[PDB]
Amino acid sequence: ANGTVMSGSHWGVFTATVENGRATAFTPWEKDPHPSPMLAGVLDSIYSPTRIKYPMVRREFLEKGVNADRSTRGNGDFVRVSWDQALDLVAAEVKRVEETYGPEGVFGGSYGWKSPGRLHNCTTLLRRMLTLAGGYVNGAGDYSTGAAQVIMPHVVGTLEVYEQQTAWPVLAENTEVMVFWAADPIKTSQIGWVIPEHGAYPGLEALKAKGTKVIVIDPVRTKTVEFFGAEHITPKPQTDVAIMLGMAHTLVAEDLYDKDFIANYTSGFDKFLPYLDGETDSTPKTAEWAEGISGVPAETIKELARLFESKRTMLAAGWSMQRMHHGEQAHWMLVTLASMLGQIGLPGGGFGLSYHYSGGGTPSTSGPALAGITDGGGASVIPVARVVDMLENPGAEFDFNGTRSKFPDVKMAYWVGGNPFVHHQDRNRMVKAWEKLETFVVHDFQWTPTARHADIVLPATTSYERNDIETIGDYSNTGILAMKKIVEPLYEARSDYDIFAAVAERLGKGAEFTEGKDEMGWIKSFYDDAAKQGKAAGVEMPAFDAFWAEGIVEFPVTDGADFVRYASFREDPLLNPLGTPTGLIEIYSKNIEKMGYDDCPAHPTWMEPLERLDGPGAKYPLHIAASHPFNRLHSQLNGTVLREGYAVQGHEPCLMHPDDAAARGIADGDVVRVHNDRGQILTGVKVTDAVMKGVIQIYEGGWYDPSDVTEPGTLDKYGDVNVLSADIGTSKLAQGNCGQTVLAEVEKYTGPAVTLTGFVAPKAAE
Ligand SMILES: NC1=NC(=O)C2=N[C@H]3C(S)=C(S)[C@@H](COP(=O)(O)OP(=O)(O)OC[C@H]4O[C@@H](n5cnc6c(=O)[nH]c(N)nc65)[C@H](O)[C@@H]4O)O[C@H]3NC2=N1
Ligand SMILES: NC1=NC(=O)C2=N[C@H]3C(S)=C(S)[C@@H](COP(=O)(O)OP(=O)(O)OC[C@H]4O[C@@H](n5cnc6c(=O)[nH]c(N)nc65)[C@H](O)[C@@H]4O)O[C@H]3NC2=N1
Repeated sequence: ANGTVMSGSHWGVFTATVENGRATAFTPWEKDPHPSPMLAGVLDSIYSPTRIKYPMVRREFLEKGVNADRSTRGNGDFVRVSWDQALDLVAAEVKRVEETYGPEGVFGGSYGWKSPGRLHNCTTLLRRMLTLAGGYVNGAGDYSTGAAQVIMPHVVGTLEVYEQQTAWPVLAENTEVMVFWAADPIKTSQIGWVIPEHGAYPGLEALKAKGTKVIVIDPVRTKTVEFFGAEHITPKPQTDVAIMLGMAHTLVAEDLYDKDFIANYTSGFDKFLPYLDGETDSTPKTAEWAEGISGVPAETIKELARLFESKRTMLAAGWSMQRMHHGEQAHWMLVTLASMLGQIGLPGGGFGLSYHYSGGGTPSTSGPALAGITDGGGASVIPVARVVDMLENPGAEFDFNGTRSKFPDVKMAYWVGGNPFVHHQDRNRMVKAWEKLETFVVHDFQWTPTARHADIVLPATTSYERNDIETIGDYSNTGILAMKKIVEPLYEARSDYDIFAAVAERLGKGAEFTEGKDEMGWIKSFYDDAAKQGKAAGVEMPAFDAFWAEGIVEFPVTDGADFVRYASFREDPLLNPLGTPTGLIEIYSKNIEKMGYDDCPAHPTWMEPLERLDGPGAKYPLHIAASHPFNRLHSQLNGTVLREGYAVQGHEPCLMHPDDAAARGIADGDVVRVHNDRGQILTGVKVTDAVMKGVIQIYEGGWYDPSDVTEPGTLDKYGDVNVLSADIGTSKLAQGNCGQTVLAEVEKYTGPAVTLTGFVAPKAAE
């Protein structure tokens, strides 16, 4: 092959140059307003040294099965086998666990970002196969908004976090003050769950062009601060709820708040006020009290409050601040403050929880929705971040949103499209708990830490080696794209669909899994359903072969540019109620009161977390801002040429303030040891005043590279920040992860020299 083909990914729509059957360049779509620089690593990931070539079986597992020594998982001692031998083995283990232990013995949650595509959806295909096998245990919720997605339904009656926002053009005309609270939209808008349209960049440009006042509340001076030249407030991490309380107190004491919005559209403020004023605990939540906890000057807190009440203000909040202990309080308190300001439902005012993710706010079109392949459908479901608790405590009870259940006794886990050996918290705890599993099977196209720890590893293909169909724009529904095959499958890789169809055949359910269709048969069935709906809806669409030839169909915008969140509620609350018990915004919740949880009271409350910067009696001195990477999508693309632009002496970078480096005798470029009571990792330092003093930045997603897998607490040589995090729930209400509640110490490294081993394939898979 020679020529150009159009396809897409989590980073955008692109055109590939193909020279003699090798892809040589990926060029952005000409209609993409702001392409991501990561595209070059996407191309590289097809061919890099960590591409998985053949099916492999861990030697100890091949030789002894259930009696293998499970403490050597991760050491790289693999044996190459034929596909027929691998598929027979996988089918035999699925059958054995289902027959001996039941559906409760198989964990199939398989959390992960995978790749877009309606047919080649590896995690849905995994559940489709396991359902035909007898069943499995599944996961509930996600690692992004684990706390916020449970508390919003109790407060505003809807999910809220993954719903369309007041449109960007409406903000440009009406907003006077734009606040980015714990959000860095310049960094996080580069990717989409489905294909991204990068709709936030023109939206942010328009705010800057109109001269709107922008305020950023974040411990790091990010690209969003720089882009706008914004006013920047730097709180100590995990203290945002205290600042919010101090603002609320100020509005009450100066008699500025909207008493009519409070009286007519909310419920429970009378129960919250005594707490705010200090009647219940002798502690008035003043701006001065708030300064003592957060470090932000009391006069600044009062001035911000006054400004927000007197101008049309939009509170745009990100999700880092609820990915922490007691994380439910942050967005519950933000909605309470927004109710006191009284602008919810007005054009350009109120709050928004998705302006930093997947285009939220880009005007929606009138096109039809596209559907894909389905899954065919102790506890049968657990909160996703309780996976290690589950393995350590089979049969024990756990609390979750008002209900009590028991953990299932799992013996096998099957993971595709995810990297738990990078994404889950407390790596050393996790490594020890994984010994409880008899069998661990993984599919991926790259040799991640998760692939290196499996018993059986099967090489998948990338999206660039097959055909598929997907929507452009999670919220905008801009159009539908043909994700055309670019190169033939490499080495001995197969799509997840083909792997699962062959396992299903072996369990005698081959026809139920494929439904008699092939790749193009399935894709046309999804496209005809969307074209039929479109017709009902008056939206014209071509026939499938003609759509495939063009490669894309775009839809028209009708009234999408005028959408204003909460306008009909504001217009008449009795006629357009919220989904809560009272029909109003619940500041005090009687349902949460009845649950009786000590770590989630019935109104927003300041509570001390497990550990925080400058907390009374804190052991470690620095907070780690363990946030999302600028030049990776989580762990994706770490094993590519992009690593060279950011690694420091080959390690993952650590940003540190000049005063904190000087006290430790550390210089820019030094290799350092970052440690606490849970673990120890190596990173390379970059000295900068971009991080506030007392905070260090190490992004999540680095590929864990242990020195010796049989040594408890072994040093990670590359820089996986989850070796340092604690694995606990946000509270009994949501049970979300706390991946950003982390303190540690840093010292110059003085041990033996080290050789990095995570970016080349295991010797036997070469
Ligand atoms: N380039 C890129 N890479 C990705 O991996 C990526 N992941 C996607 C995913 S799945 C999601 S879930 C979203 C995540 O979007 P999310 O809002 O959770 O992003 P983070 O990078 O964890 O945090 C954003 C900001 O919060 C600041 N921050 C941290 N702690 C605090 C605090 O206590 N208080 C305050 N006020 N600020 C704090 C950080 O410094 C950071 O600038 O991004 C998505 N987009 C992504 N883009
Ligand atoms: N400390 C900390 N702070 C955080 O802010 C934080 N963020 C959390 C969040 S919000 C999330 S969403 C998780 C992300 O954790 P997640 O496991 O989703 O991360 P990825 O690096 O996207 O792993 C995706 C894997 O799927 C593989 N893959 C892609 N396409 C295919 C395919 O078609 N077939 C197969 N078989 N494999 C494929 C990729 O190669 C990659 O290895 O991290 C969480 N972890 C976090 N920890």
